[PDB]
Amino acid sequence: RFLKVKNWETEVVLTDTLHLKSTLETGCTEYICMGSIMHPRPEDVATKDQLFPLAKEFIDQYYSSIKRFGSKAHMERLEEVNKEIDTTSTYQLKDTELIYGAKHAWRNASRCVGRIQWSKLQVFDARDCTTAHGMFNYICNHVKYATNKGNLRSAITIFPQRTDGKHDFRVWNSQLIRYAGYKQPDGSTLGDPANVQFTEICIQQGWKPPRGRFDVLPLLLQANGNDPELFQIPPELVLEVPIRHPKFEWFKDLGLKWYGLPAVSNMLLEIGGLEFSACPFSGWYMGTEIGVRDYCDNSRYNILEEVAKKMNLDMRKTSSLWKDQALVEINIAVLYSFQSDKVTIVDHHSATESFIKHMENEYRCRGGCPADWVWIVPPMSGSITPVFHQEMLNYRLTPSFEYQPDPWNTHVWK
Amino acid sequence: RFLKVKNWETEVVLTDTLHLKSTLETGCTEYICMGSIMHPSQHARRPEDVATKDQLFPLAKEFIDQYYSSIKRFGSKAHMERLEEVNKEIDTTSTYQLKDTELIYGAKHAWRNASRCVGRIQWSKLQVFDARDCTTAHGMFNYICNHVKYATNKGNLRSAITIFPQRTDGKHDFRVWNSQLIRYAGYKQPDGSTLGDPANVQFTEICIQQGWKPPRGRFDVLPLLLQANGNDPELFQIPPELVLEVPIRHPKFEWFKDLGLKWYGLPAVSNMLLEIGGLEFSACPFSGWYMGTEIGVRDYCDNSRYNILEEVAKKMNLDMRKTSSLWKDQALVEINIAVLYSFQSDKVTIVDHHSATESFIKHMENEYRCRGGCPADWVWIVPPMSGSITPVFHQEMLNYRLTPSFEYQPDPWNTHVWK
Ligand code: HEM
Ligand code: HEM
Ligand SMILES: Cc1cc(N)nc(COc2cc(CCN3CCCCC3)cc(F)c2F)c1
Ligand SMILES: Cc1cc(N)nc(COc2cc(CCN3CCCCC3)cc(F)c2F)c1
Ligand SMILES: C[C@H](O)[C@H](O)[C@H]1CNc2nc(N)[nH]c(=O)c2N1
Ligand SMILES: C[C@H](O)[C@H](O)[C@H]1CNc2nc(N)[nH]c(=O)c2N1
Ligand SMILES: [Zn+2]
Repeated sequence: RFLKVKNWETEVVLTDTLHLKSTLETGCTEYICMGSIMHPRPEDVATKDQLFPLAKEFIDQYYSSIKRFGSKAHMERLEEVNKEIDTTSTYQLKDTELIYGAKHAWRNASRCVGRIQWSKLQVFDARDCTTAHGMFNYICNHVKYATNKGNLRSAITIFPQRTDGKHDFRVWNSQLIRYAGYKQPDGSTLGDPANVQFTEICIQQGWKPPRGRFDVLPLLLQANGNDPELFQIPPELVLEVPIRHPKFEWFKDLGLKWYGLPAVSNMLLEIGGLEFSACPFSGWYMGTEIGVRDYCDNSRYNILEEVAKKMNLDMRKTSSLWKDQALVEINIAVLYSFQSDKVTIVDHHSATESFIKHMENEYRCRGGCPADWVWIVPPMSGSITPVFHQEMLNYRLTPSFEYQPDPWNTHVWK
Repeated sequence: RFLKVKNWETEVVLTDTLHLKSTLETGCTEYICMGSIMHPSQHARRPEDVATKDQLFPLAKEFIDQYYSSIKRFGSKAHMERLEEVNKEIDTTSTYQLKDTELIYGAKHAWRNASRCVGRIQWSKLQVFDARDCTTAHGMFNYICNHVKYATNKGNLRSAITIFPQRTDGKHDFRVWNSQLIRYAGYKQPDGSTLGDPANVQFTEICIQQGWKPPRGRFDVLPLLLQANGNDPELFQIPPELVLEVPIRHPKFEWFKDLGLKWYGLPAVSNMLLEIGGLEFSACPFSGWYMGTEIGVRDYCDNSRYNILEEVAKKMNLDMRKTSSLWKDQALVEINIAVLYSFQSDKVTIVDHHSATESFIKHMENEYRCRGGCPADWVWIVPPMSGSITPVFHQEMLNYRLTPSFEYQPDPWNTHVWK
């Protein structure tokens, strides 16, 4: 009936009652914890009888949020949803419900350290969209609004929900802005090695690649289950930041840059049992996402050895900590570069601090805050951020952002 | 059914069947995960005090069965007699006694099963000091000193455990009251601040309240507070020649040595409970050698520990106005370089987090290859700095609770009735 979490740095103890409202699996069992597993069918669309309680729980939740639970408006809405689920095997969210649902899917996203901002989310209703060109128009507008000349604003564009599973809208891109990766005959990789497969798909589909190190990939948009189509985002809408270092003159000669807008486009938004297979959302970067993961993962841009060399570090023994030392300067560079170009960014320290403040506030007013310590802790300097010392309960509330199969793994080509 | 773990850096998938042998709850359910909770579960294997026969024997049968299975017996004459020997023993003493071999097996396998330990690749290479004949705090001291001396081994550290007599009724517990054998005092200053190690302030007070004369410095090795057969604990001063200490200097910053910092060489956990076939060894100090990040990240930089980042940052001439300068991160690296360089130049065994995590991946491979799995706690295995540039960050881990094991136990001062 109650669970406690303790910060071992401050001794503060919070009491989680919200986890009683979770209803879906974590992957853990009573005797094995799967807390570090990253991911614990198209005929799988909810039956009528499956949708009824899921819609009821979400509509109940929504009217409780606006302090209208039990109200005549609550009861009629509840009756109105059941009518559509009966007549049409599905139902349609009102705009208020869509906005509440999208905001609460972010709020419920246990892996996201940025949720102190959840209620500040621009929701673009794109459920009238019917074609890939239309999705392109919507996404360009998303990108322009969110980028806001460097003063980033978080935003989500919601395309039509799933119907039979055979007419899904999908952004085939995993993020809206990503650099291409190209494998060379000699086995080396040009660009972002994470996107080699997606770059091949685009190339095959008709895209003519510049074959450079920072080619923004084209959108690959699927509307209504049709074949996906290519669109080049207009380059004046892709805000980019050249990476220089405040102290090392040579750093700019690495020729590094990154894009300013992090925009996840491969995830599924589930509101009231409705599934929105195409719902790109964006915010602004934490420095480590670029500085530690994008640049320093061995499977990614892999510049640690490049950087440590320019730093004249001893790289024969790990215990010199050359990797660690070089990782810090890259992450300084990334933050300095964004900040100098007045492009919104947040360092892992400010971000984790904000999240602790946000978590404590969510325990006060909501009864808890599901959190994935494996994801919340930044990928460098973990214990010197306050979330490291923070105990966290992980559970799945709905509305939620979910993962879904890659479109090419399931699409049936026309 | 049969669970898979993947390593996202290498795409290696391992298949875990060992988890089927798990005994105790993790704290998790299908609906809530507790993987970041430090003490998620109070599920023990036996009740409060001295157990009935139906409580202790099935645990004993299980461990004996496991140990005789381990050595290609099971059902052999020795195994069946051992079952009867243990049964009669519980019948007549409400407990039983481990053979020396079963004791060594159990201590090694508790370390092998320690889901939070990144250093388990050495698990089978553990020196077990049977001290089950001990009877007094003076005895406990003798044993602990021999442990420290053997384990320290003039810098070439060696893994050891020293196993004092098991719990009987709960009144006559043996306990090392120190959480680790070698820790620095912590002193509550008049002006609100803290000198020394702030984590140890309370234990330091117990020691002073027990008659210890504090030198009142920043690196005052604490005395031992040893409790034998439930009696009042007794202070003992570890002879300093036995406490190997490394002065921290830096290979480039010559000003670093002037920070006046040192650490001890021997990490030696002395407050855990070793659990084997229902038997509880409330005093089982175990030691190995440090991962550098334990001293330089956690012991030195945690806000409620030595907290030397501002000092080292200031000396480095760092923008400390905002977080985005990453001044903490820069100092943190230099500090851990200093720790590693000092231990290596004094030829005191130490491992860096790159080497240690690389080894643990190798250990995982081995364990899945021959044991069908390896329980690991990602939250504890991933080092506290530079997580993602180490192999374990990218390695899915299954956590489950295997016996024999080390367990946490209450701090004896919360429980002990003085006399
Ligand atoms: C506004 C600033 C934001 C910041 C600084 C931020 C920060 C982060 C970071 C660092 C991660 C881990 C990313 C990774 O390691 O791949 C993450 C994950 C995530 N964020 Fe946020 N985020 C922000 C906004 C948002 C928004 C606007 C949404 C949705 C409306 C959102 C939903 C999520 C989700 C669902 C995840 C988990 C992804 C997964 O499960 O794989 N975030 N965030
Ligand atoms: C030989 C070198 C060893 C290394 C490098 C090593 C490394 C580590 C580290 C870094 C931790 C986490 C430390 C912390 O943040 O508190 C840990 C935990 C642990 N280790 Fe090992 N260890 C070693 C030896 C041993 C031995 C010999 C044993 C038992 C005989 C052992 C049993 C454990 C246990 C039970 C934990 C969990 C502690 C807790 O829950 O608080 N380790 N180890
Ligand atoms: C809204 C939002 C804000 C933020 N600050 N961050 C995110 C997550 O953003 C990205 C994450 C990645 C890598 C995704 N990662 C790959 C390995 C497997 C796990 C997922 C690439 C990108 F382009 C991203 F924008 C989302
Ligand atoms: C055998 C062994 C080897 C090794 N390499 N490391 C360890 C861990 O030993 C220590 C651990 C701590 C901190 C314990 N921690 C405090 C915060 C709350 C959680 C528990 C302090 C020390 F002095 C230690 F020696 C043990
Ligand atoms: C909240 C969290 O469980 C706590 O701070 C943990 C995190 N991981 C850890 N990992 C190790 N190795 N040692 C620790 O003390 C901790 N502390
Ligand atoms: C296996 C492990 O869960 C995996 O490497 C996780 C660890 N934590 C992470 N945390 C974040 N923020 N992003 C990630 O991609 C990962 N990867
Ligand atoms: Zn779990």
